[PDB]
Amino acid sequence: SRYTHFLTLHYDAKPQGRDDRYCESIMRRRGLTSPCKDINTFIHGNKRSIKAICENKNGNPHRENLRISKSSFQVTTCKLHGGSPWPPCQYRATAGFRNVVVACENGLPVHLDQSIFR
Repeated sequence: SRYTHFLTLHYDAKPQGRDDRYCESIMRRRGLTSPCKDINTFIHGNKRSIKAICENKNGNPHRENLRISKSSFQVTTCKLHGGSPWPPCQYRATAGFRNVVVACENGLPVHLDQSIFR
């Protein structure tokens, strides 16, 4: 549930064109439009590497109670443009490639630290 929800806001396997229109589309169908999110990042690629971040293989402790991946991930950060909190929600996209900071529960990712993408 909490895991399954992490995927909803933060996982997108095989995206097409990670541009502005990509954010506005997926932000809508992931239900982050009304009222919209200021900022939100999607990890791409194979699911199993993201879970693995809660094991010793692809993860380290991070700060007080977080975890940060060994490997890097393709990523798409979607940032709100236009101030107003309700749709239509405008987004600028920024693609990148780096490790991720997450929280874990029962060996499964249940939280993304957006601060690293701020």
